[PDB]
Amino acid sequence: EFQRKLYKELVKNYNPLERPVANDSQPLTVYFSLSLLQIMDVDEKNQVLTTNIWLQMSWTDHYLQWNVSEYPGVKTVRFPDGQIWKPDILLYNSADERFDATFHTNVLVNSSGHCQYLPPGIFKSSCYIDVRWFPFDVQHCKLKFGSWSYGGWSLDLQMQEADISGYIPNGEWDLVGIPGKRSERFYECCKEPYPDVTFTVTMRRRTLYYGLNLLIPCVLISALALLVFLLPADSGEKISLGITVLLSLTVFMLLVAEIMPATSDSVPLIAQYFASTMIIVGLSVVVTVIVLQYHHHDPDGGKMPKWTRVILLNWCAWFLRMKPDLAKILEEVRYIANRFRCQDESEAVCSEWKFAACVVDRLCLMAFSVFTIIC
Amino acid sequence: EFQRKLYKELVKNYNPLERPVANDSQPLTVYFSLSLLQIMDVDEKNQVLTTNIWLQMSWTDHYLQWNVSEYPGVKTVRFPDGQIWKPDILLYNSADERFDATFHTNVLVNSSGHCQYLPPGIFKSSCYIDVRWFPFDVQHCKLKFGSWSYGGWSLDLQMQEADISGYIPNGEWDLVGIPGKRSERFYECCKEPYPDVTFTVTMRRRTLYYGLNLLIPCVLISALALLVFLLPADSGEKISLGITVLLSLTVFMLLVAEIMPATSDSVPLIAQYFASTMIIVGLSVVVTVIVLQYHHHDPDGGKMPKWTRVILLNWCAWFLRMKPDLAKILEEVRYIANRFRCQDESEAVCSEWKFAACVVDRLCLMAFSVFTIIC
Amino acid sequence: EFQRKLYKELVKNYNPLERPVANDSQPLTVYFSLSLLQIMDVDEKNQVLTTNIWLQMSWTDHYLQWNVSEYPGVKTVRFPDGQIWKPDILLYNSADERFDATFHTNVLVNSSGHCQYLPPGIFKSSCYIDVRWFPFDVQHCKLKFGSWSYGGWSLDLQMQEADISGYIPNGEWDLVGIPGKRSERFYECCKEPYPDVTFTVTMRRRTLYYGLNLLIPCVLISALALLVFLLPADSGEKISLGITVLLSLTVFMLLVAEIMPATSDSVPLIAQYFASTMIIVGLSVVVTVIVLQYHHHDPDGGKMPKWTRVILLNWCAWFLRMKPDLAKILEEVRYIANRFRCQDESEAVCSEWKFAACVVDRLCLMAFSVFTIIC
Amino acid sequence: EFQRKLYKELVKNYNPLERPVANDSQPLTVYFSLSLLQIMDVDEKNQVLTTNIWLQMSWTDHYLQWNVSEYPGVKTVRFPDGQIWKPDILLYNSADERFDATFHTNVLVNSSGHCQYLPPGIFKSSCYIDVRWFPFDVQHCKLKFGSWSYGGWSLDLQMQEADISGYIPNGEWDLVGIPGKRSERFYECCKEPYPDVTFTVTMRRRTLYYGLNLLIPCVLISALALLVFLLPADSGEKISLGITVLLSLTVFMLLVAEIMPATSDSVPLIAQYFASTMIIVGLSVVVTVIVLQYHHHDPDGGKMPKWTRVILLNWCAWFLRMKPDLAKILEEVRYIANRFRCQDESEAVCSEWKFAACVVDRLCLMAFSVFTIIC
Amino acid sequence: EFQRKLYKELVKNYNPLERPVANDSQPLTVYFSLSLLQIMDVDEKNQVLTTNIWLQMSWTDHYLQWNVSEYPGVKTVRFPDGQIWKPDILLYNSADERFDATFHTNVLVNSSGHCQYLPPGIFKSSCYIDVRWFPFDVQHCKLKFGSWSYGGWSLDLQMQEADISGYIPNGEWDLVGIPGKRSERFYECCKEPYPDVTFTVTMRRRTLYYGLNLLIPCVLISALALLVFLLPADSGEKISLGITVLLSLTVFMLLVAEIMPATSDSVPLIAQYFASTMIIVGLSVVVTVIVLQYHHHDPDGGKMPKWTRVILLNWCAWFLRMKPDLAKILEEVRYIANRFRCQDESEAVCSEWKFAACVVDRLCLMAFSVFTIIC
Ligand SMILES: CCCCCCCC/C=C\CCCCCCCC(=O)O[C@@H](COC(=O)CCCCCCCCCCCCCCC)COP(=O)([O-])OCC[N+](C)(C)C
Ligand SMILES: CCCCCCCC/C=C\CCCCCCCC(=O)O[C@@H](COC(=O)CCCCCCCCCCCCCCC)COP(=O)([O-])OCC[N+](C)(C)C
Ligand SMILES: CCCCCCCC/C=C\CCCCCCCC(=O)O[C@@H](COC(=O)CCCCCCCCCCCCCCC)COP(=O)([O-])OCC[N+](C)(C)C
Ligand SMILES: Clc1ccc([C@H]2C[C@@H]3CC[C@H]2N3)cn1
Repeated sequence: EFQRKLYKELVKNYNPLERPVANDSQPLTVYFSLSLLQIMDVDEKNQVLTTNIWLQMSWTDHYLQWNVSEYPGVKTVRFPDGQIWKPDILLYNSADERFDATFHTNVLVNSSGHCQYLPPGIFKSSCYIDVRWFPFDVQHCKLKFGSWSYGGWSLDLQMQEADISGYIPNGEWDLVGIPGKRSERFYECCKEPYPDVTFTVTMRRRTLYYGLNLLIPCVLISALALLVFLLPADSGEKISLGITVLLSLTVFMLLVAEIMPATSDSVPLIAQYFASTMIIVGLSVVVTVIVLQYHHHDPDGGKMPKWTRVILLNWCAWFLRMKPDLAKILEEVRYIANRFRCQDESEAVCSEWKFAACVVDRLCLMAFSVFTIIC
Repeated sequence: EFQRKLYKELVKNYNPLERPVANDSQPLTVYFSLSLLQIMDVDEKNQVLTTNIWLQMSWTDHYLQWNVSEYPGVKTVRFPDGQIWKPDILLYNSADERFDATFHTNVLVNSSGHCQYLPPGIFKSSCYIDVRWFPFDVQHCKLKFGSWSYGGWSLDLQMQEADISGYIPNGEWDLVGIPGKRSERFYECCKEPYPDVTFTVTMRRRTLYYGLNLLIPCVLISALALLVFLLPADSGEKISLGITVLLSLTVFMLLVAEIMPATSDSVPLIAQYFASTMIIVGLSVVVTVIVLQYHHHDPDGGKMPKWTRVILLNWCAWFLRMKPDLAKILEEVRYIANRFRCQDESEAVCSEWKFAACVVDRLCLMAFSVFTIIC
Repeated sequence: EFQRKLYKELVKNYNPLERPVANDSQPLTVYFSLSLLQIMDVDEKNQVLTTNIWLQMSWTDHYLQWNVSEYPGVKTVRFPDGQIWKPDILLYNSADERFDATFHTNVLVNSSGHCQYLPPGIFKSSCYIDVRWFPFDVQHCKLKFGSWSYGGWSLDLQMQEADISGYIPNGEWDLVGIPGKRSERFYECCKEPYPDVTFTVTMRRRTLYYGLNLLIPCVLISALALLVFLLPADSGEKISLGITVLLSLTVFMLLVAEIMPATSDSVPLIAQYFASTMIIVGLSVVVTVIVLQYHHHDPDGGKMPKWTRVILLNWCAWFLRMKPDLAKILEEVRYIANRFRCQDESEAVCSEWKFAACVVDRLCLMAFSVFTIIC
Repeated sequence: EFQRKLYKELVKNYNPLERPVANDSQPLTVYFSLSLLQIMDVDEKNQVLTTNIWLQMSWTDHYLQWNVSEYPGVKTVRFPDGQIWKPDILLYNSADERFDATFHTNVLVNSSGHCQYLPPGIFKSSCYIDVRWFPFDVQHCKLKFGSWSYGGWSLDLQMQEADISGYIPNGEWDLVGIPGKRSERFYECCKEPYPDVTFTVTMRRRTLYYGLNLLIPCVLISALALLVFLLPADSGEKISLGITVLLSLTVFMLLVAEIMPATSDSVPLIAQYFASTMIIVGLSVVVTVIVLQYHHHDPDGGKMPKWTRVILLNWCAWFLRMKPDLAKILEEVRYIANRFRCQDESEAVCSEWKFAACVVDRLCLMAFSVFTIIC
Repeated sequence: EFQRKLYKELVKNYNPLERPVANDSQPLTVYFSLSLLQIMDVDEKNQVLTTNIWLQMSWTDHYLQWNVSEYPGVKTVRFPDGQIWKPDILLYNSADERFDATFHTNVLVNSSGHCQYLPPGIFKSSCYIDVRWFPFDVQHCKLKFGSWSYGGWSLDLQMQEADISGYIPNGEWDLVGIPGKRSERFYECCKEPYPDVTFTVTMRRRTLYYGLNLLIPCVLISALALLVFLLPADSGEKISLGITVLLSLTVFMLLVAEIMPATSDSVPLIAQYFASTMIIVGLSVVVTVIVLQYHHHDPDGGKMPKWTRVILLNWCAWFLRMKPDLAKILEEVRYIANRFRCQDESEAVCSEWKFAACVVDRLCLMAFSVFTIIC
């Protein structure tokens, strides 16, 4: 009875076009805040933050006022989109194909004219995502809100601290905080300044999954590439091991090409580890080729340079703690004996080249080890 | 004739803004339930439950009442969106880009004013999906509904048991149950409390497909990695087998990277099996390198430590139940004979190193076997 | 002139809320059919059938009647959405995020009041897709239509045979038929029953592409895995061949993981062939390891069990149709001669182990062959 | 002043429901054409053509006429959706989830009543895409337009040649032409016939990218598979080369599985080349196994069939232009000498088997070469 | 008070259909510019530029004028969509499924009637993307705006320089500039010309990420393929190395198939490097097969052509700075001695073929090196 009467009286001559101030020369104060409910998604490749947010807007409407003695029990009223003046506050840096993602709900007005408006929405905002320090990276995503067509002379936007009481923690992003800052800006469009409120959502990535999926595979690849230096050359498998470890690395590069977020803005420090490991694997293949040249050296070819015969077989080697008819028959047997004694000599020469390969092989083992550590 | 007359009389002075109570100071009771029809999708990566649901809302409208003797045959009427007051009940934890997924249908009103409203819809809700015990995991997805702008003083939400009579079983998720609980909450926005009804959909994953696609490949990989310990060293293929099994493991890691749902919140126990198998494969490659060092040992290098000559060739070995001119011609032949007798000695020394490799090879076979069992 | 006059007269006092019957106590008959134009997509993973359909609804409207002598030439009229009463017939088992996919068109009404309404639309419906017999699988997808808010007492839904004259054959699904069945159901919501019409679209998959992309690769993999039993052991490549065939199998498992539709409801019989082939490949690798143990057996180790010396070298082998100073010099030469005669003996022992490997190798060839056939 | 007056006079009693003809018994002529601006996408897998098109509709409206002496300067007027009668022309074979993709713009009307209406839109149409001759394939995609609810007695659709002056060439599809044909069809719905205009867009694929990404890899794979026949058997790598070439082929099959469009309707002739190359690779692996059996033949096993000793070592070989105490000491030395003379004989027998392998190896080289050519 | 009065007076007799000019014969000038805020995405495969833009339109409305002495404090007013005449300026080359992506906001009008309208929007435009010089490629994407239904006689479009003060730099595309050009075009539709304003957005790709992900892998592949020429032939692994490097190349071709943008219009010069590297790898495999034929040559087969014995062993080799009873016993020993002396001769012949392989091996090393440089 009284709710009906009030609803009929309130709209008499009301104009949703009119900014509802008593004095036209004065600006209308609008308090703007928001409630952060959940960080739905952080799109690194598209540079888009998705959030579930309840916007909070409050203003006084001069015309929507009533004495609650003449309408007993009617302490508030509600108006849908289009029947009440509302601030046209938009998210400036929206990434939504519709640009305005707010779901339009009721404005709640009490008897002194105070208008409350809390539209929810899944908001997409354009956020510059810096993955230089990925996975230990902190992102500052700005949410810039402001009246689109009401400037500072007409709509005095004011900020209130963002609400996080209802926040639901994300399983990948730790909410550091959501500070806000009201600014008064000028635009080439207009001589009048347009205030805005910007909420910076500071997020801290929880790195566990990434440290478990991206870093241990590099240690296992590097380790399996460094086992080539322990594999004997007689096996005939050093190249198989090293080249197959590199093929596995390439497959893991496909995986990394998917798991790791790339935005092309910088060079994630983490990727200097992927590079260190690809270079250690390729250089262990190059050094396995050098060791194989040493091991398979031709005994009838060149002679081992005295230079290397002392650099490796002596110095490095020590540092590694490594160590008539009767006469006709005589000529026939002597040939055989000397043939034997000559292949034996060639086998000894071969044994030094085979030994040098072992020494070079272990030196590379230790050298490659320390290099991994520092990197 | 009477349907027309009733439809004309009912809207006379009706106001869809008015909460349709007789006494304004009193709250309006709204019974809220839902019918679960189908669980369409459980998005683990986006943390979104998709369901086909029929919402059920019922209230009494004081103005929509008629005597069915003055309108014979007209026992009910129907009103579309915008011509009747309706509760503004939303899904709070919506993940829909539109936020309100309900398809708006007719409100059915009978002659005493009872309003029934069963809007259908494909509802997306944000659900925390815990895959710690995947594939034997149970998910509790909350559906929180409540009036957006009507608080507890105006709209007394009441719950009724959810309907599952029409449910269609999912081929991947067993519906344990959908209990509900009405709560009365406070929000920083407002001093008035806002009741809500929350339906918790408890689902139990049917693990067959996952146990068939993800677990047997790990047993086949582990088994093929443990066949390296039975492959003879003379073959010259132990490294080829082990390293290729690891390459196949990496490809299977791509597959697992797709089939398995990862949400980065925890560490699926199942993944401790993927880790156990990758470690068994890498350690069988390391132990194959050690066996190859033993087998390919240089007979003219070091001597087999008595320590190991007893630890392996004796103890482990037993535990495994393993086992003038004429004189010038004489000198020539003696050299040849002694050369033979010296290579033979070196061949025997080599045979112990080749034997030790076999013993170490089988010990690793049994050791690796028991390790798999416990893990 | 007459079209204008008729359009003005027809809407005078018309109410799109009124079910357009003359007697209010009687139900309104609505004939419902559809024209199937094209089966756009069969989503096995999401369990969604997409179709292009023209719905067909016909009823009589008591008020939309005119004498075509007073409006010469005006034999029909057309009304858009919102200006005429229309049945609210929805697809119950919709999978569309909007839930109602019908494109709203004109209702065509002739002079006796007969209303025709053929809205087109791209309809998504939830269909249980059973791939047990994939690719020779037949799917029965239900399309359940019914009035949402008009029960059997108000709207007497009646069915007419579906139209397929305009159907455009799909390149992957053969339309067996689209039978319909009108049912009268009860729901927990309501004591009144709600009739519905359900069209079951029966589809038969055209299996060519699948038989060409999924089955021949398994025959080629199995064949290349069985060529290991013909490869000699001296080559030193049996393991390379078998393990690389298994790696190729894993890559083909990625392909199958994409081409093959999996819905987790059952276990496609076809997949018992994928399992048979993976098991034949892994068991040919295990049997190649056994053959290699036989071939590389140590002549100074154990002795070939008489048991196997008769089981293989005799029985299986036959079944396969397989087959002073002078004296000092004497001692020196005798040693050499006996050394030769002793390695020769050891070479013969080795030749039986090498022979046994060949016999086991071919037995496995034939055994593995018959196993493939039956599977 | 005059524009305002005309706009007020024109809508007086206007009815957007009225087909705007002077005589009601007569049909209204509507000229229909379109401007093709760009072929946006040809979806082979979903069988959907996407185009940017400007529809062109023209008709005369009897009521929208004015004398341009009483409204000086006002030579045309414009009306938005809903304030003027418009033809309800739809794309019958739409693949758009909304079914009507036209963006609704102004109708331009001049002083004699001629209505022009050029709505733009991104149109999705269902097109049967035949990839039998891919990449040299020509597609005929139909665009069927017609009035949905106005039959031939009410709306006389007429065609005009499609406009391509503004067309922007596609980088993948050459526009052969867009002929049109007006048809008068009957439907089971209705006894009245419904005319339609169908524009067939004929496209010719520009095959460069496909010939560069899909065909050369098959020539390189086939060539690398045929280098196995030139690799010596002593290398011990023929199987490694052939089986790894097949593994690379499988990876390339993944690539082809993505680049190549498959619609399951036919069997792209191009794919007979993919099959020819997979079969040449598998058969070169089979023939490498046969060559290896020849090369590794056991000298103490069977004897080379005279049959093959003449077929290969002679005929094919020629066609390829290929080619007391003292006595005790005597017995000891004679044994050694005869042992030598016996292994030598066995080495010669081995050399024929090794020679035969070379002859078979080259015959397969030439045979496989000619086979590639014809295929 | 005055805002209300003005809003009531301004709409009295206003007609949003009327182009708001004082003289009807004259055209209305509309200034059109835009503010570029962010280049959201450059879709090379779909040929679509996505941008966040604020359109800027300004015109004078003759009717929306008031004296600001009779409405003190009211210096501007605002009108939403549908209550004021607005230019119907569309993006001609839109790629949006809705075709008009502009979010409709208020028109701001001051007291002399000047209308300002700055609708924001996420605009999709069809842009021809030329990747011939990728990654050092510059794209010119046109944005063609114009009145759809107002020709040059009614709406005199005029251009103003685009605004970039608010631009936010993209992490992948450097904004060179956004020049504009107003054109007056004719269309087959209409005899009247339709002016348009086209803004060409010139972008310069920042190539770092691409040079790091696509080019270094080709240098590492080419280098690992050229290490086969340093690997000794005795290792028995040249083919394993080369063929596995090619397999890794194929995997990298999958990666390139994803990272690299292909539009099929041209042939990216960069891809001539991918071709150079695939050809160097395949030709090093072919030359490794030739070297293996040389190394494994049969000493009892043909003789080394004098031609090659001088071309390689001399010329190239030098350029590379590379280098009774008693008598019966005599016959027995002589045989053995001569057998030895004959295998030795055959070993020397083999050593020249093994030497020639080394010379050919290094020549190919240097030849392949210079070829890489030039390419
Ligand atoms: C730490 C190593 C370098 C690392 C950095 C990479 C640098 C380049 C890589 C490897 C370089 C390795 C050194 C060269 C090989 C040694 C050959 C030699 O000693 O003599 C040979 C010279 O043969 C040549 O011409 C060698 C120089 C050509 C190298 C070209 C690089 C190709 C690999 C690219 C791979 C890039 C790496 C991939 C990265 C992921 C022959 O001579 P000799 O017969 O031995 O001499 C005795 C003869 N005498 C008795 C008659 C006197
Ligand atoms: C052109 C070839 C066929 C091509 C078409 C494919 C057909 C099938 C493929 C290959 C067949 C190749 C011919 C058989 C091998 C020769 C063996 C032989 O000669 O004798 C052996 C017989 O051993 C057998 O039992 C051979 C028959 C079994 C073949 C089963 C096919 C498995 C491979 C599936 C791969 C499928 C292909 C993959 C396609 C991508 C043993 O006898 P022997 O000791 O040599 O004889 C002398 C002994 N004597 C002195 C006591 C008398
Ligand atoms: C620079 C090389 C070419 C490069 C371009 C590619 C061209 C083609 C590739 C390679 C060609 C390499 C040359 C041929 C091999 C040498 C054989 C030879 O000398 O004699 C053999 C002839 O055997 C033949 O029939 C050889 C010709 C067939 C080649 C077919 C190409 C297959 C590979 C496709 C791969 C494509 C490449 C892949 C590209 C990524 C046998 O004769 P001989 O016993 O040695 O002679 C002495 C006997 N005598 C004593 C009785 C007199
Ligand atoms: Cl007002 C109203 C809405 C929906 C219904 C339900 C009864 C049948 C089954 C679902 C729906 N149609 C009943 N009444």
